[PDB]
Amino acid sequence: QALLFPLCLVLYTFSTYIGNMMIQPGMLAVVEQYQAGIDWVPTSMTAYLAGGMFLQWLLGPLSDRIGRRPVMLAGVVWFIVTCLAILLAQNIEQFTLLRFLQGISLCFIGAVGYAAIQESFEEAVCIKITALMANVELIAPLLGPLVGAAWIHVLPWEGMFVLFAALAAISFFGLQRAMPETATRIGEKLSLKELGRDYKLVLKNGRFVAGALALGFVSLPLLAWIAQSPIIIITGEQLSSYEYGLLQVPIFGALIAGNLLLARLTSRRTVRSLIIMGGWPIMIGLLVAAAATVISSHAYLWMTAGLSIYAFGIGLANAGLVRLTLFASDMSKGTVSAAMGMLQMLIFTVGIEISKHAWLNGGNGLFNLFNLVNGILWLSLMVIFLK
Ligand SMILES: C[C@H](CCC(=O)O)[C@H]1CC[C@H]2[C@@H]3CC[C@@H]4C[C@H](O)CC[C@]4(C)[C@H]3C[C@H](O)[C@]12C
Ligand SMILES: [Pr+3]
Repeated sequence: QALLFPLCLVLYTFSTYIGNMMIQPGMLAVVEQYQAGIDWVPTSMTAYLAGGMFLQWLLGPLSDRIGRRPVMLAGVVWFIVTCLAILLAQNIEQFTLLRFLQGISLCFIGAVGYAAIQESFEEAVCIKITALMANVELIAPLLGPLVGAAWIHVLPWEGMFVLFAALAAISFFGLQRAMPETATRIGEKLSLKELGRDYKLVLKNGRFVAGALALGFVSLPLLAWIAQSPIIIITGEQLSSYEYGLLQVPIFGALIAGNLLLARLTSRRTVRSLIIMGGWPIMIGLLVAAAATVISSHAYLWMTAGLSIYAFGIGLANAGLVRLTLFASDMSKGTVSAAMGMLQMLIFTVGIEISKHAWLNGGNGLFNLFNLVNGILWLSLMVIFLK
């Protein structure tokens, strides 16, 4: 009867992902209008990222302290505002500022949004909702740059920011009068000292952190492409919106097929085995991605095909290693998730930044090498983590 409330959060999750996944393809348009350089294409994703790990930590224990409903809305409100208040910045120096504050609307999905379902809805109820909100994080980056390439053709870029402010409103007016709250730390002290100390505790966990990083490092060459897959292909390799949007699928359609097997071979194998099971393709992915652009700088096909191996493997291994890293520290779910959030993004954010220049002054070589760097890193934190 009240299954309309999860779907509203489902929608809010949907919008925030495409809000980044339809934007990176049509960032060129926005660069060739605001005028700075194609080096500011990925640096969209980057400031969108670096917002998420601002109050990531503080929003969880915060949505606890003063209700879940008014903080969640301060986020849905905070999204639609900067979804239309960025259309009136018009310069690239402060497009960042409004892109960045659109990235803080990311803490709200997990640290309070996800937490509202873990509080109210019960186990088997929560399962199908999370099985849903894991496909949102899979379909909205899969098909988002495909609508984001059929949107810049029939309309301008601006049509997106209206469509998101509106879809976040279809959810927001569905949450205006249909959002019950379950925060139990009402009327509690402004205890800020306790967080840093207790996050430092999970920070002390040389099995968890080294395992939290290795989640970052592994899933980065995935995000470093997404942020640069436009100006790698459109301007870099000089291909159209149908040809570049064609290369998004062999990658993604390989990640989906690695999340097909995972949930199927979750049974016949151990979690411990799956990470090493899905690790060989990842190793062979970034092995052959950059073992392509060796002498042949511009055989993007074999790079994208190499990011189809690597991508299949992220479906399986990376997803497994999530849990074990949660349970690598026998501590609170809220503190660990936030701690591995704020660690994965710092790998993502500043990982791309280096990943950017990796592409400039080197081209395609250096970039893919500063990919296999990360497969090396993750692997090098697997010889630690299991054996
Ligand atoms: C739980 C956070 C939400 C907090 C945040 O905004 O970062 C989300 C955001 C990004 C998510 C990850 C994206 C990459 C991965 C894709 C895999 O095929 C399935 C597991 C992974 C590892 C995901 C697991 C998890 O669902 C994450 C870490
Ligand atoms: Pr505590």
